[PDB]
Amino acid sequence: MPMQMFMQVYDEIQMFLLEELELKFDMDPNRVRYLRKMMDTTCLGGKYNRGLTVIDVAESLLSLSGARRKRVLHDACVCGWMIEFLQAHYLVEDDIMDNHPDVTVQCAINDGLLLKSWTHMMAMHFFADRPFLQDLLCRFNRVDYTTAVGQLYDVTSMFDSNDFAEFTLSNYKRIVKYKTAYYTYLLPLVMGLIVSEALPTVDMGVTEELAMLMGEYFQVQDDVMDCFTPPERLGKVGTDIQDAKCSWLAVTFLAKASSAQVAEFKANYGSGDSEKVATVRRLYEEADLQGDYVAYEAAVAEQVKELIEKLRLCSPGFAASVETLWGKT
Amino acid sequence: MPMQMFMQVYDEIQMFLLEELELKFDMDPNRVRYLRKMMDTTCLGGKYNRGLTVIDVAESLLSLSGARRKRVLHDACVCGWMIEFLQAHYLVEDDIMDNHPDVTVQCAINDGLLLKSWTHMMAMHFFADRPFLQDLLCRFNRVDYTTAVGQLYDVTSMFDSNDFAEFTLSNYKRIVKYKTAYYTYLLPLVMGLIVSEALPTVDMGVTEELAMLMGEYFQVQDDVMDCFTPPERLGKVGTDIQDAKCSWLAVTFLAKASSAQVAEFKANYGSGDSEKVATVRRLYEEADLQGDYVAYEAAVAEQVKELIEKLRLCSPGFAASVETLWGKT
Ligand SMILES: CSc1ncccc1C(=O)N(C)C
Ligand SMILES: CSc1ncccc1C(=O)N(C)C
Repeated sequence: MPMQMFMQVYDEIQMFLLEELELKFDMDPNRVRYLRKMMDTTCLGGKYNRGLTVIDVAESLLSLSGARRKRVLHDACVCGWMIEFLQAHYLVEDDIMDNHPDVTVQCAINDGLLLKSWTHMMAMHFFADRPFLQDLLCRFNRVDYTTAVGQLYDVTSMFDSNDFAEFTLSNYKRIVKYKTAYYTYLLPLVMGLIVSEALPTVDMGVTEELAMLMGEYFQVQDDVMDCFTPPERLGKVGTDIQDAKCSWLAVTFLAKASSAQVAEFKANYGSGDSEKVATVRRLYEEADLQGDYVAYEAAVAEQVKELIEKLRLCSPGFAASVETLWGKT
Repeated sequence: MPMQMFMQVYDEIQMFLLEELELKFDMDPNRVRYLRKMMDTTCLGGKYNRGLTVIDVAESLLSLSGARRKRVLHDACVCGWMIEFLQAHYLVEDDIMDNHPDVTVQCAINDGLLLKSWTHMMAMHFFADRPFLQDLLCRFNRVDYTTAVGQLYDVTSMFDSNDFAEFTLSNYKRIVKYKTAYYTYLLPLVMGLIVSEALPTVDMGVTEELAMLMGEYFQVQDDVMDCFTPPERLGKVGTDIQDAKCSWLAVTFLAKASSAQVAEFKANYGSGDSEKVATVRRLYEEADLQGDYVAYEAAVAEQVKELIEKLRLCSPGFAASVETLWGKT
């Protein structure tokens, strides 16, 4: 039912957007079909955890506060696709960064703009008569801004914006929080509260704290898998070492490395050479980082498992969806 | 006074945005100064015609409907900078299209996202208590969407989105209308009406028609200058022929060329070779396109000079600013 309903609303949203282009923006059929394929390629095929989380928050709140049921759930589905389209937008922007005018790059830039604009167009249409439309747009735009700021923190973590000084745990958490947690964990919860009209009924402090912690938990595991999970099992080629990323492994290693090891880490980090990357993996191994990884996640899990309880003391139904969200993590 | 006030509000807007980053987004000084320089580099130095047009529309309407004066004019200045920041955003995106992770491209993509997000942040702050905030955001987002659609029309005018068939005058006007006229001509007028509270008092049909015509007038001259005005006088190297652009010259030539000339045009268009570009300029000359250019602009000017009168029959003060805007064109 959840996934089936999410996909039906995708067809409805897509058909509105494409007909709007045909009927109001003078678009020719060849380009409409081109954009339908681009939308399908970039928005479909993931796990939809961000979008389905909006649905789950919405259904948990209509069970603990007929016609309002159907409207809120449909609104939850449109909000889920807003976040999924926003995610598709970030992925396209990421692909440009590592990919006679080159029309494929021109079309990639254009795709990224269209995907973001479509979040606005689908909200303005489907929520035109909702009282929360203005607050919805503002919180959505603020989270999107936050994500772009987090991307700046991430991309410049090894230089001086006109260098391992910013390789600290607090900066690592700043990157995770702004670059990932806000739009991936906080935003689905907030939107589920907005369409459920129950926004001012929750402790947003605990809610923000949980979203940040859950993003941190997921990103630490992601960082360790990027380095140790082999590509055919990870689903991609891990490249954090080559890319000099401010990863959990890097910042944890630098806190417990010896002076000559840090020299060896610094001499080998951020290189595509197979032996230097292997040297970094070797250093991580010797420092027992995969052992510290288990303890770190355990401590985070304890903070999460205990923070949902504060939340449920005044917002019981909200906590069950946050628990399901955390369970997926 | 107009330019002086526009620049003072720039400092106010910039200081709000940078302090917000420092105070609410955990940004370090090095990055704040980096973003201040980027903002200055990308947003300042133009002619500010889009932004000042908002101011001019606002002052013309408070003279023909003390405290409301100062508030509306300040709102007009924030709106002007919204459009100027949006323009800076499009220019950055354009530069990426024709410009080991490459951090300059990463930072260019990031700049483009920040510049767009800043239009939302400055609106949400300075208009937080305005009744028009929701309508303002929606019309702004719709024009931005329109511009991205026009960019798609422009970039794909020579191919089949998975070719001179789309080299027609009606498609040329579709490109100009969506890619330029809406955000450059229509949007400043609309925003000036919104902050002046006089939006539902104007004939939006005539207003849209004027904005489209004025964009067309300006783009036709731009197209002819791109081909014939030498670089040190044009301010850039004209490259429409090399880039196979659907320009006014191209579509006008194809309507009056002979079969063997179209073969010669088709064989030489869209090439960087100096002789093929010169062959295209030669063909344009022989067809007396610079003579037809004068007549075309004259006819457009007549439609403009006569459409402002319909506008002033019910919206007199609005027409004087539209006249000043047209005068700049
Ligand atoms: C638990 S996985 C998840 N849960 C909620 C939203 C998004 C995700 C996700 O797919 N990533 C990669 C974080
Ligand atoms: C008349 S020039 C102008 N007027 C109003 C808004 C923008 C402009 C402009 O600079 N271009 C390049 C169109």
